Amino acid sequence: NATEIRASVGKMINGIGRFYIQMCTELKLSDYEGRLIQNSLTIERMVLSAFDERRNRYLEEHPSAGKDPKKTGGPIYKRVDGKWMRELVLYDKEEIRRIWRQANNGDDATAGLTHMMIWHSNLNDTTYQRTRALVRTGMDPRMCSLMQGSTLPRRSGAAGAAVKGVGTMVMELIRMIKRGINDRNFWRGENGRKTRSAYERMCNILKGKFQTAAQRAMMDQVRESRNPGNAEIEDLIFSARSALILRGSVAHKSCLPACVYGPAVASGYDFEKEGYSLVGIDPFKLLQNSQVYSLIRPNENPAHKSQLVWMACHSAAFEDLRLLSFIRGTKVSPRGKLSTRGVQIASNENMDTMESSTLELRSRYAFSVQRNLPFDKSTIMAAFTGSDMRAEIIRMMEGAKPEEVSFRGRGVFELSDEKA
RNA sequence: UCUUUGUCACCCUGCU
RNA sequence: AGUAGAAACAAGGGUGUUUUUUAU
Repeated sequence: NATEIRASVGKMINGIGRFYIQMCTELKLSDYEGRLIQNSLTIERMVLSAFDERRNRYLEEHPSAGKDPKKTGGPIYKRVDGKWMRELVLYDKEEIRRIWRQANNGDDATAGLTHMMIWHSNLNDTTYQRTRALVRTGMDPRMCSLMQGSTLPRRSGAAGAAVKGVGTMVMELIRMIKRGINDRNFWRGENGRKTRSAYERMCNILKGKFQTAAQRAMMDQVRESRNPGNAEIEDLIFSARSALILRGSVAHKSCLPACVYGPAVASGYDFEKEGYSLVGIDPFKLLQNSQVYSLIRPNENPAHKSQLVWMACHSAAFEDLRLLSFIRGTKVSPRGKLSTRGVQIASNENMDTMESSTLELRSRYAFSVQRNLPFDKSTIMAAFTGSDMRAEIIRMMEGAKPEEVSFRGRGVFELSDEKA
């Protein structure tokens, strides 16, 4: 029964909304500005960083004059004279937490917060790039397809594997191995056992992510590498190279920022009385009645930033180009075409001329086509840069492959088709 | 019983 | 595992530096 899970989603949303209207009562943020997105985004960032046992270690060490480690904050954004200002403020950890508990009947409800971190992470990946990290690893950048959701902490929602990507697993494993061959003490001790268990756990997560026989066999052979070595890296490399085709739909939860919260409850939709279906028509049934705004820099066409943030929230970073095209009815791409800059604002950047905009947040729109498309010969030439498996690997790899673009998963339907 | 970490590079030693 | 045999090896010791800002 979904409905008890829905009772869960309801209790967490109402706890969080209690805290939200409390915070506002401490914020008196205007209703108009109640939709300028960057404000509530950094507002989110606040409570995100607010939770860190490691930061607790930070304060314990007191290595630097970190801003009252027991208290945290960042730049906030109010206006004057129709123009806007920057304000560095900071709340106190225990105080926010105490709100949080009497916002959560004394509990925490980490669920919605982790959801918000999913939000921030998908935003980053959709809006930014980290090829320089691959430079730190040394493999093809265009491998990027499987970096969906890269920026998530090692202690964040572990079931987030729903979004944690293959390439993430690859690169983190390579890290562990690299650092592993950097020390013998790395394995001696209970630290060794616990890290080994977690390592194998990551391997098992990868198994779950794999769905084909030869892949299972190669990944298993990998798992047997009980000692950190070097060849395993290249095995994983070519396995990923073959899997570039061999992709299955991942969990893509159309997580939208919470800034809606005020207007969300003003619209009357508690996650309780109706639960929710985050995948399906429910997301598109809530991305039209809402309303959200954003601070604007001139001489950057506000329409570019519009499309960028819209699809960023849409989390379609690796969706079919032409699918997204018929999805919004006006051409889209990776950012290279998305001629704009970041949605937020940097410190030294001079806000002294910025502007405001009631931004557009809509689109055009069963499974008419399979969107199937083979690859290009460069894809197979990728292999020539290099067990029994490679025979089978090569075999299917040369005839014909079923899907060109990375992924095309969404419960989308027609807007006027709210039932289907 | 499903709980690595806020990130990596350089020296030296050869019986004292 | 193996060398070896009344106790050992299967290497041993030091040096670095993180809160933001983003696309080739």
